[PDB]
Amino acid sequence: HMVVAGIDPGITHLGLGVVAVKGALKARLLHGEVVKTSPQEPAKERVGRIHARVLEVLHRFRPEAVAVEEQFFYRQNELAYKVGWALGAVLVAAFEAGVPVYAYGPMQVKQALAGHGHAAKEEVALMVRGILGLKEAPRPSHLADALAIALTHAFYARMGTAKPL
Amino acid sequence: HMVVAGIDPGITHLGLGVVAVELKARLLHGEVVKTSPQEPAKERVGRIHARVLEVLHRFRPEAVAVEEQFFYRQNELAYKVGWALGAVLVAAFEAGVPVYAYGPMQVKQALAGKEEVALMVRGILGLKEAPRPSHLADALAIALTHAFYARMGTAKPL
DNA sequence: CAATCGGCTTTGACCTTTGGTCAATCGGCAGAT
DNA sequence: ATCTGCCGATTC
DNA sequence: GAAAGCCGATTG
Ligand SMILES: [Cl-]
Ligand code: NA
Repeated sequence: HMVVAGIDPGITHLGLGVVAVKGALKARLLHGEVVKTSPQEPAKERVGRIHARVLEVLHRFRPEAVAVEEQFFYRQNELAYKVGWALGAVLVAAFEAGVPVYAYGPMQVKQALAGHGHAAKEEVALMVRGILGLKEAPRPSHLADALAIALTHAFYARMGTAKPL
Repeated sequence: HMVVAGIDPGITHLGLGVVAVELKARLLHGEVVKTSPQEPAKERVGRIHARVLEVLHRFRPEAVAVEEQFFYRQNELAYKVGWALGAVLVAAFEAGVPVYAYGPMQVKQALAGKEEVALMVRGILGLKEAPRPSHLADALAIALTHAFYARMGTAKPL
């Protein structure tokens, strides 16, 4: 039985999910959340709330690990910058919590969750509803990913191949 | 007396300087924060946030000004600079100081018609030698660049 | 309010009836004072 | 220790 | 040659 938080990082919508797992991938959704900020706030405050929110959730659920998604490529560099900001407030927060951080990328999730190298966006989210025993598929997109990441971290942790940051 | 913190953001060397102002001004504190890839990323960003926060509590500045490049020939770079930036803003948020951002264009041309500016800061403050490392002179350019535009009401908040 | 949508994907200086080129970023590592 | 240097830039 | 996320503006 282990508690993983999963984060799909981004400055506009930040996916936040806590789950709980030992035999096959069977886990139970503890918390789900999407942090939203608008380009109307001073950046200090957009990333200021991101940090507060993750801290509350890390204190409340005392997980064993944070897992974040890491995109292998951003089309323009101001995207990578700002997604970078939000990972910063996350990193600071996991440091204040002493929770250790692991990052996986968009193909390690596919390889773990659907068992295939290239699953469909529909092919993973179904594998998530199953690992979680959930009525409907979880929404929005960014929260679906966040839960996928948390489960992908648990998959590779069961094989002792986890990727710290 | 306008006291203004300047930052050259970066995950490996992060320039941090504080400056008070009366058409010129004096130096209050300087340091480069250093962190190494042998550290867990949570600890590198950790220290950067811890250390910026302390400076802001001490000197209670009226503005943090950070530099902001627009070119990065690779994404992995702009990503990690963002980490270190993010740690800053989290701290600026806690400290409650407003953040302002200037690009190298409005720093070069806010002070000198390349190295022509990096020497001017030795003057606009008053120093035997120009400052080292590079990253600290950058940090100090920025704090001045802000206070300059702060007097022309074209301060650009982030 | 809260969600859905489509467009955008570095910027600037220089010279080269005319749109061409070119350069800047910084993080990891290795080796020396 | 603290600095100076050169090299390399997305993955399937 | 594909890959994603930010922003600004539009609805119900
Ligand atoms: Cl979303
Ligand atoms: Na601000």
